[PDB]
Amino acid sequence: SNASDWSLSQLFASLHEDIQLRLGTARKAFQHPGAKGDASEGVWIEMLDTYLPKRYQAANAFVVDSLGNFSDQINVVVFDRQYSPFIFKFNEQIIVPAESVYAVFEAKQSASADLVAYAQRKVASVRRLHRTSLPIPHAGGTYPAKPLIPILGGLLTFESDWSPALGMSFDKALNGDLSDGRLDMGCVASHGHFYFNNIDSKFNFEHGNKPATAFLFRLIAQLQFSGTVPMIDIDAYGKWLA
Amino acid sequence: ASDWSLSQLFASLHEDIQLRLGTARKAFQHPGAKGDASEGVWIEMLDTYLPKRYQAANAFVVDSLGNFSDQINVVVFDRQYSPFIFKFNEQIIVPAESVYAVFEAKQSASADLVAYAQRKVASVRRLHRTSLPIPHAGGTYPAKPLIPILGGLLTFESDWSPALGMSFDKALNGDLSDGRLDMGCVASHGHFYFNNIDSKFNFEHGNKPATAFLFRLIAQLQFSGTVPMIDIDAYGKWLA
Amino acid sequence: SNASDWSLSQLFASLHEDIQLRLGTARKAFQHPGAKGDASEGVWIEMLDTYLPKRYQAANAFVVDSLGNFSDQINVVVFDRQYSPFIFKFNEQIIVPAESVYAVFEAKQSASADLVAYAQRKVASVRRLHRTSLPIPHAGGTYPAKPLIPILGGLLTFESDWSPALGMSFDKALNGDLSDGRLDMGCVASHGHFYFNNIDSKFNFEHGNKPATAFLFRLIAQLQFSGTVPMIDIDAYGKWLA
Amino acid sequence: ASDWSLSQLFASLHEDIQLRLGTARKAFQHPGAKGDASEGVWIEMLDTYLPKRYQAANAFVVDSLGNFSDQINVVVFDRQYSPFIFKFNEQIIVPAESVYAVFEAKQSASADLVAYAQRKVASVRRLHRTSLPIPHAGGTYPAKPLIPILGGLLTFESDWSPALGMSFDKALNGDLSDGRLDMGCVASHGHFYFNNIDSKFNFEHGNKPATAFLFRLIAQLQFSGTVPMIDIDAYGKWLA
Amino acid sequence: ASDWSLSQLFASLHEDIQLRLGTARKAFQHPGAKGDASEGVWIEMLDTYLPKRYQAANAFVVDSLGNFSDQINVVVFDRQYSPFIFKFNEQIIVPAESVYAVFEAKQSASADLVAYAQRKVASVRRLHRTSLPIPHAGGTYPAKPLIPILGGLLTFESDWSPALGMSFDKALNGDLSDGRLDMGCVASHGHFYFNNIDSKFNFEHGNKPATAFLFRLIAQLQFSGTVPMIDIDAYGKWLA
Amino acid sequence: SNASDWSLSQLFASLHEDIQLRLGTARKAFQHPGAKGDASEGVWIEMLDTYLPKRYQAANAFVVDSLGNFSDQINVVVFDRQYSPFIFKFNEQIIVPAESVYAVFEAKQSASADLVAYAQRKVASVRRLHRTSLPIPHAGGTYPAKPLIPILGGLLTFESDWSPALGMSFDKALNGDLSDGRLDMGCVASHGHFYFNNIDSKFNFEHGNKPATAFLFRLIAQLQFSGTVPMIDIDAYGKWLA
Ligand SMILES: [Cl-]
Ligand SMILES: [Cl-]
Ligand SMILES: [Cl-]
Repeated sequence: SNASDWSLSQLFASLHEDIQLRLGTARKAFQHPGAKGDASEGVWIEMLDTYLPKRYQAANAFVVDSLGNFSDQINVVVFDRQYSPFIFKFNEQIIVPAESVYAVFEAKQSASADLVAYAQRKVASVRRLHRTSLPIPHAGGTYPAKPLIPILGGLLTFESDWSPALGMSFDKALNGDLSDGRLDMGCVASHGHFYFNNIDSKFNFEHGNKPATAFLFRLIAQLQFSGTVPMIDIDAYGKWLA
Repeated sequence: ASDWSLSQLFASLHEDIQLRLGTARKAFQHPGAKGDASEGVWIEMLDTYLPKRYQAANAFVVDSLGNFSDQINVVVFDRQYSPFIFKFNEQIIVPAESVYAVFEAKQSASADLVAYAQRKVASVRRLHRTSLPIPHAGGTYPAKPLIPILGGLLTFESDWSPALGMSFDKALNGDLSDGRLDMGCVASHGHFYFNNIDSKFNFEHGNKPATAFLFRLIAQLQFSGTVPMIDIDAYGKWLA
Repeated sequence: SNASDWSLSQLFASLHEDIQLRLGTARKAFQHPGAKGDASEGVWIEMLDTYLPKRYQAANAFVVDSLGNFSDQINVVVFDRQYSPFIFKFNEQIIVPAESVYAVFEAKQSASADLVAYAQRKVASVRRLHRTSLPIPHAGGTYPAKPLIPILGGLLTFESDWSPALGMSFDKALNGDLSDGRLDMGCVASHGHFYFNNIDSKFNFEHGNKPATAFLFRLIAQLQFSGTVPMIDIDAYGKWLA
Repeated sequence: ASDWSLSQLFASLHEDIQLRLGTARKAFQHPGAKGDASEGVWIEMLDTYLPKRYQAANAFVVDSLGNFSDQINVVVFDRQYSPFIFKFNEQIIVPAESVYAVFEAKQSASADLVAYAQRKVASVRRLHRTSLPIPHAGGTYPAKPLIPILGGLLTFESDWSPALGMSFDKALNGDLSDGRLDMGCVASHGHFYFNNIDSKFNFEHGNKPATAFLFRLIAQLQFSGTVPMIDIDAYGKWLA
Repeated sequence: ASDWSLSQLFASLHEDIQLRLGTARKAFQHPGAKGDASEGVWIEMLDTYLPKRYQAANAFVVDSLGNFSDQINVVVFDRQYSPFIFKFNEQIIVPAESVYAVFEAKQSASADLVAYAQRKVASVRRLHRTSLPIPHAGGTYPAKPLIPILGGLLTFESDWSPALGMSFDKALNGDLSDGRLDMGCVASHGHFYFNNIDSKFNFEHGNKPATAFLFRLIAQLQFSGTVPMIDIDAYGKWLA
Repeated sequence: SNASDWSLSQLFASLHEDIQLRLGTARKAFQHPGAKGDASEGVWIEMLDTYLPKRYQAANAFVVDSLGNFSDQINVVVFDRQYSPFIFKFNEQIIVPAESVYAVFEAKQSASADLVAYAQRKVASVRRLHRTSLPIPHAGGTYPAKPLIPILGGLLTFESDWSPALGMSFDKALNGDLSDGRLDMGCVASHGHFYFNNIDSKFNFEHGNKPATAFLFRLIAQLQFSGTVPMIDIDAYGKWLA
C-alpha cells in the first residue's frame, strides 16, 4: 500500500532483529569453532562501530600497560584513538594502551556459569593493568590529572544455557566476581540484557523489549559518565626503549 | 547444526535477503527511501555473489543512435570491455552493448508491476547494439552475434493470494515479445522463470527463493558469454 | 611559462568555479528529475564533506526525536557523530537524532517563491522536533546541560528565477517565515549568497565574489558559535523499546 | 646503489617479506595472533603481485556433493567466473571449481608440518569439480579438462639443520599422490618445487626466496589457464 | 536542455576535464604540484572511463634484460595477466610486457615538449618484451605476436598560434620511427592522431576534445587485444 | 616452539625496525630522485598516520595564511582537521591554513649541514605565517582567544653524513638557527634522535634505543602541551573573496 507513517519503535525493532538473525546465522552456518566465533564477534563489533559515537573505537585487541603487562585477547574492546596512540599495529592486528580503554566485552554463543567466569577473568586481566594519567592541557588552561575512569566489562551472547534464560543461576554466576572481574552489563540477544545497579548493588535483568538495542543504549548512557580517557604518559612506555 | 551443510548455507543466504527486504519495507516509511533501501539489498546480493565479470547497479542505458532507456533499478552489465557513456558521482549511463540483464525491484508483485517491468525490459531490448570483430590472442573473431538481454522482476511479497499462482501466471503471459520476463524472485514465496523448451512460465515455491534466483541467473548468464565488442566510434558520431 | 606566484584569491575562485560548473552540469546532463536532483545535491554535500571541519558530518537524512516525531527528508543535514549515535542506519541510509543536528539545507535548481516556502517548511519540520540535553561530563567536572543550540537553516541553488536574481522578490519570500522556518543563509551559485543579519533583523544579499566559497565561510563562522551539540539523553529514546 | 637494478628490486621484495614474517613471529606472543599475522603477510604478497585474475584469501572449500575441506590458510582462487558459495563479513566459502592453489602457512618447517600441509592439499584435491562447455566469442568450447590444483607450504624458518636438506626432502617424499606438494617457500633459507621431468623435489638456496617462490607460482599457474566453468545447478540440488 | 542528449553528455565529460586542467595550471603555483595536479586529472579520466581491462597510472617500465625506462606520467597497462615488478606504497614498476600505451602529460604543447614525448615513447618501445604460448580453455595458442605500444601527448594548451596548425604538424613529423606519437589531446583546442592509411597526422578541432581523444584511444586499444603472455622466468634470471 | 611471553620492548623494536628497513629500501630500490624522496617521505607519513592520536593529521602540504602568504612545500605537516577547514583541496593535493598546523618536518636521506639549513628554512617559511585566534565557544561558555601554540619543527632522515653520526658538527648545524627556523626534534633512523632542551637551551642527542619509536614518543609527548589549535578566523581569509 502507499501508506506512510514513520515509527521510531520499528527502527529499534529492526536494529535488534538484524543482530539476532546474524548471530543466529553465525552459529548455524559455520561448523568450525574459530570461524563461528569470528563471525559472531564481528556482528557485535559491527553494531558498536555503526552506532557508537565516533569518539569510541570498537575492535578485537590486546591491551598492554607501561609496566609491560598484557591482557588476554579481548574479543570486543571499546577504546579511544582521538587522544591515544596505538602501542603496536601490524596489518589489522592492534595492541592498545590500557589508558585508551573504555570497556571490554567477551562475545560467545551461549551464557553459562563457565562462560560468565571466563568473561570475569578476561575483564580482570584488563582492570589489573596500570593506567597513567597526566595533567591535561586544553584551551582554558590545564586540568588536574583526571581520576581513572571505570573500565566497563561485560558479556555478549546469542543464547542462554539456563532455563529460565535470565534466572537465579545467571544471577549467581554474575555475583561470583564483584571486584576486578565484575561484569557491568551484557546482552543475551535471544532473551534480554543485564546490568549492575550500583545504588542497589545487585544485578538487574530486563527481558525482551529489543535486547541488543536496549544493551546499546545502556552502553552509550553509561559511557557518557566516563567522559574521555585520562591523558596518557607516553614517556612511561618509553622506559622500555632502553 | 551438527555438521557443515550446503543447504544451511543457502538457507542463510536467502534468509539474510528476505529479512533485510522486509526491514526496508517496514522501517522506511517514505516511498523514495523505501525503494532505495530495497533496491540496495538486491544490488548487494548480486555484487557479493555474481562472478566479477558482472557489474550490478542502478543506471540509465543509451545506444549509439541516441535512444535512452528509462532509469533501471538493477542493471547487470560489463565493465571489463565497455566504457561508461557518462558518470557523475554515483549516477551512471551505460552503453546498450554493455548490458547482460535488467531487473525492476519493487515491494510486491501485482498485475500493474509485472506490466511495468515488462515495459522497462522492452525499453532496453529495443536499443541498438553494435558489434565489431573481436581481436584476441589467436587472431580476430567475427563480430559476436547479439546476446539476449535477460529481464525480470524482484519483489519482497506478492499482492495475490495464492502468491505465485494463476493470476501471476496470467500477468507474466501478458508480454511474450520484447518485454518477456526471463526470471524473477518473490523473496517471501518463491521464484519464476520462462521455460523455453515448454514455452511456459514455471514457478518454484520456497526452497530458498533468493538463492534459487541467484543460481538461475548465474547459469543463464553463462550462456551469454561476454558482451559483444562495442563500436565506440558509433557513439563518436555525436561529438560533432 | 615557468613563473610561480601563489595566489590565495585564485584558490577561492577555483573552489567556487568547480561548484558552479558541476551544478550546471548536473542540470544540463540529467534529464530525469530524480537523477538531476541527486546529482546536484551530491555536489553540495561533497563541498561540505571536503571543506567543513571534521567535527561536522554532511549527508542526506531523516531526523527523528525522542517523542517519535520525524522530519521530512532533508537534502543536506550537517550533524554531529563524535558524541551522537545514529538512530538507524541501513546500508547508506541514515536516520539521525534531532540532538545531533547543526544545520539543514534544501538543495534545488533555481530559487523561487515556491522553493523558498518549501525550504522554510523543511527547516520547520526539523526545528519543531524536541531535543534533549543532559549535564555534560568532561575532564574538569560536569557542565550544566547546554542550552539548545540554534539549528541553522538554508537554501542552496544553482540559479534564480527572479530578475534581478537576488532582489526584492527574493527578500519578500525570505521574510515569509521568520520563526520555525526562517532561513539563516543560502547560496545561489550563479549569482551570490544571502544571510540573515540578527542585529538588523533583515536579510542581506551579497553579489558575486565567489558565491559558493563565501557561503562556505559564512557557514563555518556561524557554526563556530554553536560549539558542539548538547549531550543527548539516549534513555529518552529508550522509552520506545517497550 | 649507483643505478637501477632488477636484482635489487627482487631483493627488496623478498627482504620486506622476510622481515615482516620475522616480526609476526617475534612480536605476537599468542598462537592465534601469531598465525594471523604471518598468514596476512603471505596473503598480502600474493594480493600485491599476482595477476588480478587470481584472488588470495583464507577460506573453506566445498563441492557440489557436500564435501567440505578443512580451513585453508591461503587459497588462490577465481572470482571472475565463479561465485562465492557463502560469504559472511570476512569469512568465505568458495566452490572447489574456483580453486587454483592451496597453501598452508606456518612458522617453521618440520616433519609434522610438511605432513599437515600434504593432508590439507589432499583434502581440497579430493573434492569433486564440475566442468561445463564454455560459451565464448567464437562459439562454445568443450568442457575444460580439470586443471591440477597446486599445493604447498609457506614458512619463515626450518626446524631442521641443514634447513633445506635431506630431512626436508624425506618429508616431501612422504606424499607423492594427492597430497603432493608442488612448491613452497622457507623465507629465511630458500624455496622448493617438484620437478616433474626428474620426478624429484629440488631446493633452491637463497637468491631471494620469497620472490623466487612468487615467480615459480606465477609461471606454474599460467599453465592452468582459467578455472573450468562451474555448474552452479549442481550446487542447486541442495536448495530442495 | 529539453531532453536527453548524447552530445551534451560528451560535452560535459570534456568540460569537466578542460576546467579541472585549467584549475590545476592556475591554482598550483609550484612546478611539481602543478604537474601532479594535471597528471591526476588525465589519470582520473582514464580510470573512470576506460574498460577495466586497462590500468592507468604513473610508473617506471622495465624489461627482462634490465633496461629501465624514464618515469612515465601516464602508463596504460595490464594487471589481469601481469604482475608488478615492484611496488612500494604508491610507486610502481611494471614489466614492459604489460604496457598498452604511454603518454606524457604537460601544460602546453611546444616543439620541445613534442620532442620530449617522442623520446619518452621511444624509451618504452625499445624495451624487450617476452611472449609465451598462451594456455586457454580450448588448448594453447601460439605466442602472441607483439602488440604495438601506443604513444602520445596530453596537454591543456598549445604554445603555438594557430594552436593545432603547421608548426604542431612539423613537430609531430619530427619522429616517424620508434618515437612516433599515435594520438594526443590539447584540451583547450582539439586532438590529433596518426592516420596510417594516409601516413600523415590529422588534427580535429573542437568537438569535445578530451572525449574525442578518449574514444580514439578505446577504439585503437581494441586492436591490441590483451598483452602477450609474460615469461616471468626471464625476469627470474636476476634472482641469482 | 609453543612458548608465549609477551614483550613490550619487542613491540617497540619491531616498530622501529620496520621504519629503518623501509627507509633503507626506499633509498636502495629507487634510483630516480623524485621517486626515492616520495617513497621515503611516505614511510614517515605512514608512521605518523598509523600511530599519532587521531586529533592529528599527517600529510604533505602547502601552508597559507590570511595575509595571502604561502609556505614552501612541506614534506610532513602535522595539522588539525577537527576544527579547521582545508583552504583548497584538489584530488589528493591540499593547502592548509596556518592556524591548523602543529608541526612541520623535512624528510631527506642523510643529515648534513646543507640539509639542516634547508630544513631550518622550510620551518621558518611556516613560522613566519600569520595565525589568527578567536575566542572559543564551548559547552562551558567562551574561552579567551588561545595564545598561539608553538609550531614544532624538525628533520627526519635515514642516515647521517657525519662521523660520528650525531656529533659536534650536527650540533653546530642545529645551532645555526635558534629562532624562526629552530628544529625542535628530529630522527636519524639508522643512529638516534635529537631534541632541543628548552630548560638548558641546548640540543640533546640520544643514540640507538629504537630511534624512530623514541622520536614518535617524543613527538606525542611534546604535542600534548600544545593542546588543540587556536580557533581560526575564517572571515580573515574571506577578505580575499573580493
Ligand atoms: Cl519502449
Ligand atoms: Cl582428506
Ligand atoms: Cl631511448
